[PDB]
Amino acid sequence: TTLFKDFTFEAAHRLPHVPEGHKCGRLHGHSFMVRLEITGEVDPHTGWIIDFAELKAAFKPTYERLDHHYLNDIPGLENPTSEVLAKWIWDQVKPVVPLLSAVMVKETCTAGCIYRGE
Amino acid sequence: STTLFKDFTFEAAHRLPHVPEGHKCGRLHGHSFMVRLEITGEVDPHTGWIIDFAELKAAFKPTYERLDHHYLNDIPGLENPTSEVLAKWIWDQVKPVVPLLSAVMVKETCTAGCIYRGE
Amino acid sequence: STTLFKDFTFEAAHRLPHVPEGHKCGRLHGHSFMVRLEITGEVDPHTGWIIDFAELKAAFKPTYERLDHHYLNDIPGLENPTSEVLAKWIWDQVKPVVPLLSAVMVKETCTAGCIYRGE
Amino acid sequence: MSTTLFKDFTFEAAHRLPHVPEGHKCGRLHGHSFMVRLEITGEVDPHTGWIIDFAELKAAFKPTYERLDHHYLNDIPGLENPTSEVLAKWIWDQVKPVVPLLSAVMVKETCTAGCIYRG
Amino acid sequence: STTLFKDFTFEAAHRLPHVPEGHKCGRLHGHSFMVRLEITGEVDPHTGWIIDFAELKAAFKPTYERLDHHYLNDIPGLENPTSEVLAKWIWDQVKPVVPLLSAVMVKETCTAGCIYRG
Amino acid sequence: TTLFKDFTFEAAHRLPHVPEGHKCGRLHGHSFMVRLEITGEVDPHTGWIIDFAELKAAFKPTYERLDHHYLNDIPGLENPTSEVLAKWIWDQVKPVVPLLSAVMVKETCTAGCIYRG
Ligand SMILES: [Zn+2]
Ligand SMILES: [Zn+2]
Ligand SMILES: [Zn+2]
Ligand SMILES: [Zn+2]
Ligand SMILES: [Zn+2]
Ligand SMILES: [Zn+2]
Repeated sequence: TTLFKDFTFEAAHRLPHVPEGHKCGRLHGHSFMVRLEITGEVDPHTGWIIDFAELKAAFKPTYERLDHHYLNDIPGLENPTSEVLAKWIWDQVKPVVPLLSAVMVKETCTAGCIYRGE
Repeated sequence: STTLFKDFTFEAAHRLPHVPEGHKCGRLHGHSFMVRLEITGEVDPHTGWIIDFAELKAAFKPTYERLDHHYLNDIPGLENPTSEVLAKWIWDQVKPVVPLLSAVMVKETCTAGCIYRGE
Repeated sequence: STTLFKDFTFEAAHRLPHVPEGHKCGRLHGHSFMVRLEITGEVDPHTGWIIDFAELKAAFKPTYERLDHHYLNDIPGLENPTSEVLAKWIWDQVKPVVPLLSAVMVKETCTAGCIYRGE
Repeated sequence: MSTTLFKDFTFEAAHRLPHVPEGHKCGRLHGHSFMVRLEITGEVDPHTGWIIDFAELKAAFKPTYERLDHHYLNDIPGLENPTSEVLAKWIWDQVKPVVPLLSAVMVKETCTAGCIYRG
Repeated sequence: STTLFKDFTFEAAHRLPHVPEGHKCGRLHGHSFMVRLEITGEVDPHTGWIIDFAELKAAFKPTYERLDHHYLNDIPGLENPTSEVLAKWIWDQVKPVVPLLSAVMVKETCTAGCIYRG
Repeated sequence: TTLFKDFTFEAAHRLPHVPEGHKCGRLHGHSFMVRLEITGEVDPHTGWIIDFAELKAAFKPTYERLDHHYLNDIPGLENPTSEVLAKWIWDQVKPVVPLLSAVMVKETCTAGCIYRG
């Protein structure tokens, strides 16, 4: 059994290692989506792995740093690609949500990335 | 491998009986639930599919109609109708009539869900 | 003219008391209700908006909390909690605090809803 | 008239709001996947069966689209206060001269928040 | 006023016969069409609605079944099956059976549609 | 680490081997969605597995054959089910994008197929 919860955040970023003309090298932004996936045993009394409210509360500090912010200013996100961001979120969240099994980030509606700790 | 999926939505009430005193989910409420039935297997050389979606619909229909426009807590097995219990419950009803079923996902909201895989 | 809109979703149970005896909507059930609040007015040349989304949210919050994770039929005025009655009821609750309110949309499902404009 | 055609475009951009109080999160540098709906109202041509060709709407909007997409809005003349409202009006002022039948511009900063400008 | 609406999707093929040679829309293709029917009228104080969605569905069903899993150009009146032509045709089929019909919207794609008010 | 990109195309098709009168046997169409998934090592400098634009560029010829077309006329798609289409897309794209790890095709909003080689 796997549980997941989606969050949207509104942020700016730019990619520093792309060619001079490359549109993503310009200052821009996205309505980012991030899905946190957790895997574990469901408790027979509560009937869940954990409460969505506790997941929200555990993610909030990391969420607050991402939302309505410029990502490049955050340590670790100097090259804030989808891939880099997905792993960065794992690194922030995994220590406080041990059951975390994947982080998906969507940069746009049609484009995204899934990281699992590999 | 090849996997096929079909999504269904149903409109239902429920309440969580085993949450702390104030918890909002402990009150009588409801959701537009989404369920995805995932099936895995060999695709037939002639039909070009694993199963006919109409077979899947027909097999799921009795379970679907018990869930849709209903109060889930009245259904035996769903006395604690969390997304996790519900996904397993749907698996337990559907697996016997859809042997190739490989997962059941339920979403209570647009942003929150559960996947169950028979383990 | 310029119109601003903001969507909220709430998770609630309801049942319709005045449908024929077998009607599925007469059963206790629920929805992920979406409400859109429309605001029509002059754009302030300093702020560059008609109203801050954050202020609209703050103004709506009390009404939102009465609806979300609740059973609608127990709320005074929502004894017949159709989309149309709900849209008017929301208007009546919100208009005093949001005088520029120009419409309330309520969607019960992804494919079904109504719009009230104050008449 | 009777018939209104519309076409949606999405662009990825940064902005910040200069005239919000110090704390306000929209005053910080951020961004959105902006959506813009262009609405055209006019007589449907008996021969083509349309009001306008979407290809011509694309080409007429392209120069304005390219200025918005993957850009920082505040650097664009006229968008020093790049609210939804200001943006929708600004788009209207750029596009209306090249698309005379333009009847409305909608911009959504998020999937739940936007506005409509009608001239 | 109060306006009610209901959305349906149908899966159909079409092609546009009066576009220049080579135009992609002149080729045989298809869409997941979406049609919204809007109804405007007084809310009945007993039912608390303008009409039952079931009455609307049943009124539209015959037209829906002509459109769904069909090739539109073979339908009389849809020889030039643009969004605009299709919306008006639907209106012309449905208005006699749904007198309170106030608008028909058709979307060919997620990003493109039209609204007809006869 | 897995990267994905979605594309939509507007196409007609019909299923030739379904029973008499079956709706899917009639000429019809869909707004098809296709998701290309690629799995691989992220480069330490670029910070990606590949540029979305190279993937877009690699799929374009195949995309061009699918979009605003009748699928049955394309060799390999004479029985254009979701399952057949997903495998066909994989066979076109895999040789050009060797890190490709899955292809999902959604025929409708609520129905689709995932193929993994
Ligand atoms: Zn970007
Ligand atoms: Zn619930
Ligand atoms: Zn209901
Ligand atoms: Zn903003
Ligand atoms: Zn078309
Ligand atoms: Zn089909």
